[PDB]
Amino acid sequence: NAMLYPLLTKTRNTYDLGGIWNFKLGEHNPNELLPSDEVMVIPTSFNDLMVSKEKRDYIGDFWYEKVIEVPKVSEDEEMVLRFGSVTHQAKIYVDGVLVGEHKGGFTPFEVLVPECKYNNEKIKVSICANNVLDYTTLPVGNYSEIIQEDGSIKKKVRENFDFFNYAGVHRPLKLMIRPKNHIFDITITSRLSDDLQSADLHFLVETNQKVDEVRISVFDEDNKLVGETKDSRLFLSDVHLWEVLNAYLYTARVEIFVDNQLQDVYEENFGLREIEVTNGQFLLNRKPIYFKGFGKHEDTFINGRGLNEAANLMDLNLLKDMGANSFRTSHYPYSEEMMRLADRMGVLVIDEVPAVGLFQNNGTWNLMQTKAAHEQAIQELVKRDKNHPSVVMWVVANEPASHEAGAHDYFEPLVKLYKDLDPQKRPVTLVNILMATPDRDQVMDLVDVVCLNRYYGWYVDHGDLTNAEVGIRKELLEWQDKFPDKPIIITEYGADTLPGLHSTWNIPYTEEFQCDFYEMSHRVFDGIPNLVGEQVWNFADFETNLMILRVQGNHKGLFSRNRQPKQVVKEFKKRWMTIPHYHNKKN
Amino acid sequence: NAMLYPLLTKTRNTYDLGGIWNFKLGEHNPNELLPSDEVMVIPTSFNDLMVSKEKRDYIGDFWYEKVIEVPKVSEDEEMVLRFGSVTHQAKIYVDGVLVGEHKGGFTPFEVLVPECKYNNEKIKVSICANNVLDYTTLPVGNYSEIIQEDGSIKKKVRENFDFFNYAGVHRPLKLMIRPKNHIFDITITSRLSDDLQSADLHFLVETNQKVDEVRISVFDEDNKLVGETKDSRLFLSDVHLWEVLNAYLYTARVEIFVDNQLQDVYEENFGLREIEVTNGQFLLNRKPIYFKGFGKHEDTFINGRGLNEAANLMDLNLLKDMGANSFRTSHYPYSEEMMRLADRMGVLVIDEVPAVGLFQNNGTWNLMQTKAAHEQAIQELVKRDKNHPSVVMWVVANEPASHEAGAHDYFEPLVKLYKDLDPQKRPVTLVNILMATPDRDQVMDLVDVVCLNRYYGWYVDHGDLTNAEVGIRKELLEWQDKFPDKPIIITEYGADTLPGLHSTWNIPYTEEFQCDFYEMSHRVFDGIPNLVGEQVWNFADFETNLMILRVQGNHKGLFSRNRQPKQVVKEFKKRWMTIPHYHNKKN
Ligand SMILES: [Mg+2]
Ligand SMILES: [Mg+2]
Ligand SMILES: [Mg+2]
Ligand SMILES: [Mg+2]
Repeated sequence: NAMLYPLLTKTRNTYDLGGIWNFKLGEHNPNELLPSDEVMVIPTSFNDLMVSKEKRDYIGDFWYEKVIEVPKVSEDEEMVLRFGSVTHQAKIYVDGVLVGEHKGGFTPFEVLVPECKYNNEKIKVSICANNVLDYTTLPVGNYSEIIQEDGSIKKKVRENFDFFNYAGVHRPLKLMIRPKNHIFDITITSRLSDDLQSADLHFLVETNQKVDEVRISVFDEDNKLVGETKDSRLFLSDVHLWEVLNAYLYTARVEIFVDNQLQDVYEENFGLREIEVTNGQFLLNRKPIYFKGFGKHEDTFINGRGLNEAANLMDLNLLKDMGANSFRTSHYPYSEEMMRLADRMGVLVIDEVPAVGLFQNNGTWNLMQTKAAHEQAIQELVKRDKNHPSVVMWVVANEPASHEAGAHDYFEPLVKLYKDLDPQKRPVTLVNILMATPDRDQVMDLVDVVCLNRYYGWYVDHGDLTNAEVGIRKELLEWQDKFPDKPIIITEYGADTLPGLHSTWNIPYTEEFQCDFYEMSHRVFDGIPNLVGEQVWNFADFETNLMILRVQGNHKGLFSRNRQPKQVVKEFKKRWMTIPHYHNKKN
Repeated sequence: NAMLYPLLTKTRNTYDLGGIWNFKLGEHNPNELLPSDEVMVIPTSFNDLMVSKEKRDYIGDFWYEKVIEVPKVSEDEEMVLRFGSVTHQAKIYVDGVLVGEHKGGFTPFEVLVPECKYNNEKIKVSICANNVLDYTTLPVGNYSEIIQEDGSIKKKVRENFDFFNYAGVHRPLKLMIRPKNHIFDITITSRLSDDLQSADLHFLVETNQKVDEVRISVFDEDNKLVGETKDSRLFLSDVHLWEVLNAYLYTARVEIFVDNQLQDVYEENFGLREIEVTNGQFLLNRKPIYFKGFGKHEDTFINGRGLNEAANLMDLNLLKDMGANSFRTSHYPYSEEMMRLADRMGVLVIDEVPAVGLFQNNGTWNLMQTKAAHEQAIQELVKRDKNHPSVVMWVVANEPASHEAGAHDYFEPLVKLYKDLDPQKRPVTLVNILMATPDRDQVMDLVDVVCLNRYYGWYVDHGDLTNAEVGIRKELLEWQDKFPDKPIIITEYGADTLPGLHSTWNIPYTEEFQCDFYEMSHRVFDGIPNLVGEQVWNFADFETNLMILRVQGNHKGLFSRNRQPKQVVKEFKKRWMTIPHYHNKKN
């Protein structure tokens, strides 16, 4: 119900509630006043702000509480609390009274403030956040409890994924004043003409009550009116297409009227671009695209998984400079701010739900109770991002046990849910793990694009690039042979590389070996006609939990965690600026 | 044989053949002249001198060759080539003729030059070294051959041990002119008086032919005569004991006479000190000793496993400064130069054969064909090092599969061999692996001292010092209970630590965690009465092969490979200078 990005309009007052909140790790009664003994920032992960390991490793309920002054609310208006996200679970309280809940730490949700408080001077907002992950949540965790022999139970979450379980309120919290009779949702679809000069637009505006008129004004990038409609349909000539690294955005100003007066107004951006997957190719605007980019992470020093718009722009500027053109929201939906940035900069985005960890240590599909959370995640993501021209593909899961029995039955309705909910019917994919090699895999028949995470030379044939090349070329041909019409994209491939580590003997973990690894990989990729994309793992080093294979987090980044480059960055820029975005390898 | 250290005496002309030799990786006919296209230094490992990975990873025969001018050799003299070691196997050639052979890369051997060449102007010495390791060699390797489909055989050695397979001529090669009738061995033993003020010296001088008189002169550290005998036995008064970090060495000048004229002369050093293991204690000069020190490696940059006397003295000076008192020759006998240095500096040495890798990647003892090499290793080591007062204990194996069936039958005669060969009958031990818990192990009953390699907090309970502390304390108490009168020494304990890695959250691989790991370890150790020693792994970072657990070699060193300290070095110096060398924890 809150998939529309929060705006300041003539009918919508949007206030930011970010800043210092009273904080507590542990139990709390929302009817009681949380003291200011401990405080916390919104938005940010709380973890790296804790000095001790004990508090940084906390699992369970943790509270945010602050008294907010009530703004003027008219009779025909309603006041809601719009969360960008709360990680992972949340129960929201107003004056000690439960007013909303949400499960899933990477999707936005709104909560209605009771009308009986609109004339009060202040309201106390309490946020009960929860970072527990188990077999019912996305992402998947291994939950356990141990008795401290002190009388209390201590919770632990052994992650089923390769990234640190950062938690907290990671995205902006807004106090929204909006009309009771308001615009609920906007869907924008287009059919491009045969000459790509015209477009048949369709605006599906959802309301909660009914209005006499639904007016839509369309403006270009010069803020010039180019179209008007009251019947949810509009034809437009002299269109400017949204292009890769050359974006063009229109704005649809939607106005609803009752008795000839404005009830609510909203502005939704959109881009004109065509997507089609056919004949082992990914077509953008009817031209073959070669994906060049990164698997990423919402990860930065200090803030952790918290929003940092400066980081987004810095990352995307580096992406553009290297000659790259895309990235994947691994392994969870990123902030709306990032998606809007990608729209504005013309960066292709592979959108992904938090479906990572669907893998036992078998009998995975008798153990995974994630169906409910998986369906909601797909519902929320599509509803939130369906209008983004940057979003070009959906991901049902990252490295699930797609070789075990019951896998095909699990994913078929989920792939279908993507196809049913997305009005653009964009391609959906499943990110494949090495254990699910062509013969054993039983799910890749459901998707439109084959996405592979392969580490020949790092995990398999470690430090053995000679035999790694034989292995990767062998399997890529197997995939291409099993699905002759499906395009292939490498979504993950890389090697842990610590800055400063050097050698003349192609030694793993050194900067030179990272260069050698990618050079070999690309030699193989360029020989596969159906391979239409390469996305490295990762853009930058990121935090993980404690595992012997992890040398203080993950170091497969091309850049360090401070966005400083490694040796391999210079090499990628040469390759990526040589290969055009529109690149046909069928010739 | 070649047990005696090469000396320059009036009867023995010893020349060093170190320098630049003509070199070749591959096949060679010793009847032919090796060109100077490739050269190599003696002594050093050849590996890190190769720029390419291909030549560095070479396995098989590799040749050293040089034309050497023959010096004056009289009628009663012979000329031999004395190799400190050749790693791992060697065939020696003089003018293309096979003249000597040795197996085992860490023990000395001599080879006779044919008498028919003593009046030649020059001789051509060819060394056919070989670095192949398998199930018949010490250390144990996993050998395999793969055809490159070019018609050639590519050999590969997969090491069964955690250190790089450095190879070459690592130790000085001497050209020795000695009398045909010479002293080939000298054994020095002593019985200390009850007041430790006197000593009964016994000498066993071995010659290859008959001699009329064996005269032995003993000189103190002031080079003053304190005794002389023709009966190979001598009583000494006002003796000065060899002490920990306070060494006193006597010199035995041994002269053999034939027909009233000097036949040969040699000088052998020795120290007066007593060793006894009893009641869960290690007694040196009848006082309880607490071992503080390191497991080491013959490893430096550039030289690899090659001898560096400067490195030996630098390391031993650091050892002394930190308050340490001992080290272990893991996992192979070190250079004679190191042993003699330890004698001079009063450093305790745990002497060790290359019996590492006796563990199948169960049924280890149905696959290990190492019996012959193991017997030779023990024979060579004892014969070479028995006169060193620094040597206080022998190691029969490092981390073998001592929990599997057949282990006891394998080690029982090998432990016996140490006792039979060593005239001092020093304690022998077995370095135990973590898989062989007190219940599973079936070999520790044979040894005098229990040596344990434990990594609670690193390998088991990784980054969980809380649960690690419980685990290590639990097992240590089990060992103490199973063997109530056997002393316990921790011979390996540490955590990989890369210089520059930092955190406030006790993160593995950081310098802080290394401190935390050792702090926890010591808290446990101090509560175990039978634990009489702690030797960390490792003294310094060292090179290993390629595998995902190795971040460019092993980083468990207290010092970096360049001998620069890590954060923990300061903490160890505090502890080791508080705990005396003579420290009784029975009280
Ligand atoms: Mg910020
Ligand atoms: Mg690969
Ligand atoms: Mg331990
Ligand atoms: Mg103590």
